[PDB]
Amino acid sequence: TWLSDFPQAWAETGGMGLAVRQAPLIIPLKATSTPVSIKQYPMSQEARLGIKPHIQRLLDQGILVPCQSPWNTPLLPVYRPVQDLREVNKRVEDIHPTVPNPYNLLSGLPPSHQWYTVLDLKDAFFCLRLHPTSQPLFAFEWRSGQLTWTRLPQGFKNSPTLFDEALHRDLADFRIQHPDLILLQYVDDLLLAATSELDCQQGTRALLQTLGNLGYRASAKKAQICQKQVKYLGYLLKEGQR
Amino acid sequence: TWLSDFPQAWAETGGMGLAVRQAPLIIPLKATSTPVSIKQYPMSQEARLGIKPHIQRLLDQGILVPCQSPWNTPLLPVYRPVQDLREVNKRVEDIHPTVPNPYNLLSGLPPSHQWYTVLDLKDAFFCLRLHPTSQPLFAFEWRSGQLTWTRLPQGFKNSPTLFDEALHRDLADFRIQHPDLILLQYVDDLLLAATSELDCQQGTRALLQTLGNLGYRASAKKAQICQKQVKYLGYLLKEGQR
DNA sequence: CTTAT
DNA sequence: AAAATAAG
DNA sequence: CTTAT
DNA sequence: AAAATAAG
Repeated sequence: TWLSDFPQAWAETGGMGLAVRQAPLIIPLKATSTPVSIKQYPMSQEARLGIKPHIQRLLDQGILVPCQSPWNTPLLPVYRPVQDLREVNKRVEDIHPTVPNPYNLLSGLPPSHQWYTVLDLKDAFFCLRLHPTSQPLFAFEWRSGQLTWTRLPQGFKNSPTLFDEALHRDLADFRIQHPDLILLQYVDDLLLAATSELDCQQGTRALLQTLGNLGYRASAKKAQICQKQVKYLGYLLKEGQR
Repeated sequence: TWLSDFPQAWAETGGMGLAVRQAPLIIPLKATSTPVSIKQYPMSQEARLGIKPHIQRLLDQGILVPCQSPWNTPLLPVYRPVQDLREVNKRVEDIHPTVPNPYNLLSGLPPSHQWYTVLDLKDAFFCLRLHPTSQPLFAFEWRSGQLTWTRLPQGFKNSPTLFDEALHRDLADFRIQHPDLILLQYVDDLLLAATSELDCQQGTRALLQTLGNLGYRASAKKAQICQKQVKYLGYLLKEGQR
């Protein structure tokens, strides 16, 4: 099957990802920023017990590490952990938003290509390492001491754009090696389009091989492979339409 | 004094006015209007006793008369009577508003004329007769039966413009006979301006003589006569300014 | 929990 | 202007 | 009183 | 959206 032929490429089989070609990201602060330390509002035991195994899993994976940081933002109860990074986001320098909106992205899909594969990357932001100089920015309290992220975190205002740009760099060669394929990227949502069933097959094989080699991981459960009809970015792609 | 020389011209001395050159006004209705009869909400005895002598005075003056009309609008308590004519106003055809705003009106006042007389006409709208065909429009209940107005009423949406235009017609000749005077009209508020004190005197004498002959009445108590400084339309007119 | 709309 | 919502 | 803003 | 206001 597709699952057995590409064990590195699927999240179910290849382990947590890590984008090995991408240098750890440095997050520039605005020119006047200083750290902000917001104390953790006490969490109920129910929420803490809900969050705890997620925290432990992330620590086992090296995605969280202990630290001491002059930055601190609160975790809130849902259970799965969500960090209120609004005060960090305010102090981080803005970048240009380069992620295209889905409407315009879909305009680049010609009627000559109607064999589609749709892949979504699992834990996409976590595949991008954070430079140790920027890791203390995202610290939170866990009960005593702080933890922080060694990967690009959820809730950080620039993660979608940074991820989109990093994947574009990692897939630049794939595009050059397959000039007859159409590859649409929307952060962690990918659409490959081909003229024939066969070229979609051989293209999807190359793309999964490439993704897994680069350290990204696609969801086997949700993958729509080599179909004439697929759902992508909330559209149903059926017969040139939408 | 000015009071004794022009007894017909002042409200204090010449009786209620009546514009004898002005034909009784016909009030055209909108093309689709039919009469509206709003019942009188009961008035307290206190309000009725407050209103009663005003009603009796107006009846003595012929400004109110008994009638039976398919139109009826309510009187409200203040005591002095005020009629809610909003439903009548909605059914009466609109006219172009020709009363200038005071700012632009004052632009027509050159610096060569700095001797001023300010007159305000008392009970101005009541000087204009209503044609009997239009009198039933303004009927109200008085406790049993209806009364209505034989003169242009307060609260009617077109009274200011109709009065301004009627007075302009009645003073057209005065303007032609005194081309060196400036006469500003704002409904019932008049300003005469002249170059010298003497010409303001002889002009103010002619204007009062003319007003009284036409059936209008100026307030002697409030009159500012032949002064280099006067209050007009909320401005203080002092030394070319304002 | 707080806080932007 | 403030509670009702959505969101970090 | 009702009702427009 | 509704009470608070001004107005006929």
